[PDB]
Amino acid sequence: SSSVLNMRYKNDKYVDTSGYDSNININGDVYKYPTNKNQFGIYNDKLSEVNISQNDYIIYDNKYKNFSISFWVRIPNYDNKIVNVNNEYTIINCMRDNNSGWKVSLNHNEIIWTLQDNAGINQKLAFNYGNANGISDYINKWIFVTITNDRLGDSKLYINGNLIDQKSILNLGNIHVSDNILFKIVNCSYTRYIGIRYFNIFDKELDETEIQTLYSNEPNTNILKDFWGNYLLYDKEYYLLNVLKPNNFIDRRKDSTLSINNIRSTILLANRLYSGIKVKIQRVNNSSTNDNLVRKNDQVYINFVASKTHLFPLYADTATTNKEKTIKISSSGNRFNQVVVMNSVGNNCTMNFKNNNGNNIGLLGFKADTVVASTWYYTHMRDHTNSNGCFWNFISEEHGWQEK
Amino acid sequence: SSSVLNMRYKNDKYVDTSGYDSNININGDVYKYPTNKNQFGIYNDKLSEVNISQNDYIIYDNKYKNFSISFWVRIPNYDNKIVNVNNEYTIINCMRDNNSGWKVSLNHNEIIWTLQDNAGINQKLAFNYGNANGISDYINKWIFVTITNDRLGDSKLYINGNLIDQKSILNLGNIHVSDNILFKIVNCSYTRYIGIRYFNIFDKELDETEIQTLYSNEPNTNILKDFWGNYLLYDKEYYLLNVLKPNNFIDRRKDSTLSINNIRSTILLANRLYSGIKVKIQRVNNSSTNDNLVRKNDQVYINFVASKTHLFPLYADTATTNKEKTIKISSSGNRFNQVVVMNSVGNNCTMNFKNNNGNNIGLLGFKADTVVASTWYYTHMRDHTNSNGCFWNFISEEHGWQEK
Ligand SMILES: CC(=O)N[C@H]1[C@H](O[C@@H]2[C@H](O)[C@@H](O)[C@H](O[C@H]3[C@H](O)[C@@H](O)[C@H](O)O[C@@H]3CO)O[C@@H]2CO)O[C@H](CO)[C@H](O)[C@@H]1O[C@@H]1O[C@H](CO)[C@H](O)[C@H](O[C@]2(C(=O)O)C[C@H](O)[C@@H](NC(C)=O)[C@H]([C@H](O)[C@H](O)CO)O2)[C@H]1O
Repeated sequence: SSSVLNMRYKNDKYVDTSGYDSNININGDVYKYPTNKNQFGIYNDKLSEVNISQNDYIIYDNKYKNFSISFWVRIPNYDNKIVNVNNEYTIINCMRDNNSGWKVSLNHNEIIWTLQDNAGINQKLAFNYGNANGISDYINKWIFVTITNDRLGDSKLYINGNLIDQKSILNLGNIHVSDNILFKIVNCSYTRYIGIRYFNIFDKELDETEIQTLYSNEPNTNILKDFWGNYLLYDKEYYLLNVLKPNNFIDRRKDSTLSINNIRSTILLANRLYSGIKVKIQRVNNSSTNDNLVRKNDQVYINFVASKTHLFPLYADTATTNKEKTIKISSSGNRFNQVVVMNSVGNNCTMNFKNNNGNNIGLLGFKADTVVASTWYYTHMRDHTNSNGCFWNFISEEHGWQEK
Repeated sequence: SSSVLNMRYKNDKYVDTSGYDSNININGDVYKYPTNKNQFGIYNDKLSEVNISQNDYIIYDNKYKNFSISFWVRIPNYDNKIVNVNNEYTIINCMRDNNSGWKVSLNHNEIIWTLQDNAGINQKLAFNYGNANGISDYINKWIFVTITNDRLGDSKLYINGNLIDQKSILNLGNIHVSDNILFKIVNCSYTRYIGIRYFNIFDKELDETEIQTLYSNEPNTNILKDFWGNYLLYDKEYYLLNVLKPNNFIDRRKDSTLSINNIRSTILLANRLYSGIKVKIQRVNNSSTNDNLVRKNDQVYINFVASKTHLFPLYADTATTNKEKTIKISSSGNRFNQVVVMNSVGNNCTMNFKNNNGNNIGLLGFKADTVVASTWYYTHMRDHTNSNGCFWNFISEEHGWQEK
């Protein structure tokens, strides 16, 4: 375990599942993601806060004891102009009237951790991810934050399992944190919201191996992710990003094939995300028990989004003596006796075209300028890297990311 | 073998070893590193140039043929004041009077690649490493740069084998590079020098695999590296950095043990490097090569520098029940029948204390606030990370990095 606080959703509210049974209360309007109620949004244009009343005996008051904090945060930039201001605002507050304890704050494209003792001596850690230069891994995406505190060593800041910033806290004396942890946007100039999920406190300094274990497990790997790090959904319009060609987008040709030799236009240095064809994912075998979540090894149809309500199947043209099979839009609504098997490697999604007789056509990818299904990828994967042409992200249009 | 230009040192000059017999001319005062002549230094306070007259065959003049550039660069910041100006200056120029071709340029903590066609259309790739926040892997260090160009897709900038920037060059037409590659610091507003080594042009778009191979193999993998990325040397004074404890330095206690609970002071956010004890390395038995280069599996003595005259052996105190053996300074010059076996994982150095009888005492490391030899590390290594207590860098005091 090591966890002395596990914030999780149960029975239309948030509860502590660590065993220390800390009390969690919602005040005002707190958004719950319908598809993952572990995820909550907080606003600053209303009353909107989560207050954890910590178990009296977990409340950190010490000079020597090690502790760690982990959570995921989602920071929308909207138009990217509203956020472009040098001002620091608190999102998670665990500091007493003494100003002893810790807090998580934000700035323009920045996450900040502050730890301060009873004497007003502090240490601050920062991650500055900056503006989207091509494709951003951070803006409007779930970001896994982990702060580990060694009282005889340094405080270390991790982002998505990677060590970013570490500074000595050997100078820090007795730290007494607030009885309350307040999830609220305080002193933000503009109106916005922030996403929080899987907030944890641990009674030790986590090592890299334990941090990477939390990073992969907490999201639930069995369910595929969209671009933003949310659960991939059936019956939902998505743009396509090829992870090996982040500057390219998919367009329809007149012969009903798909081109990938289209360059994304830039807003400053940021690639446009809402470019090229939109697709919807559909279950092969429907039911009532079935939710809208896309899981590993689910058999689906990839539907091209046409003029309006109209949806045409994507299929691999197998009538060729060349190994790569051209992807075509079926005008007739014929599936050509094919299914697509969904799978993933982290946030990268794969689409394996198979005939209904169970034979492999190949993974969705590209050959020169054309989108194809190819078996080449099975034996030519590049390990522990996003530079594989069979890796795709699904981008849903959202108010959090504006290209208006 | 896709190399069409390979700049290496032979017979008191630089020559093309690719076999395409391009000419390399040294004009004026160009510094050659005595320990690695393949590395050269370029000044802007006087005449300092390397000029490659490319063989007419290798001169790039095409709109479809893929190509890659690779080289290491070393950029000192001195006392981090004179370099703090927004001023883009050229270091490598392959631009025709047409302003067609490519060039490498620098700004404050920045490396820039520019590619331009005959019609003035250009694309720029940038790497901004910024100021030292604790420890910098970039400032006054050998940085491996790799640019690959797909005329049907992206130009890609790699730093130390990692993809940093990629942008479409698909809209670029005929590119005609100049006949000459000029290594010279041009339009830098301040006086400085720049290190270069292992310049290559390739006649294809290298993949991540080939870039990773050049990164590890170009500098001799059998020779250990100092903090800057130069070869580690015998009979040379070094400060110590523990890689797991970058904010800490090693001092001597009055009892002759070594403390690691000493915190580096900062200039802005940059840790001091010239703190704590000085060590020198000495061969147990002299080398047949006639070198001062520290190699993998070399048996050495590590000597504490009390003063320039007075050197004292480091030994592991084996007169204890503890598994970890406290490192001590031998006042009497007694080495207690021990040697140190040097090895490396990339730029990380390991020091294995052993008895002359062949028994292992343990890798140099720490247990809480005390430097130790410990066999624990043998069976408790974390793979694919610098987060190991038995990983060390050796910092030589140099004018390129000032802390004054
Ligand atoms: C946790 C620890 O002390 N590990 C020792 C190891 O201890 C053994 C068991 O693992 C202990 O549980 C047990 O505890 C008993 C006490 O000894 C006893 O007094 C008490 O009465 O009862 C306890 C419960 O029974 O003791 C046994 C003894 O065998 O013993 C080994 C030797 O075999 C090591 O000493 C080990 O400590 C590690 O020592 C190495 C050097 O040998 C090194 O100093 C380690 O320190 C680092 C590291 O390099 O990995 C330093 C890092 O900063 C630190 N943190 C991070 C984030 O990396 C890591 C830790 O691994 C991390 O804090 C937790 O994963 O340690 C040092 O840990």
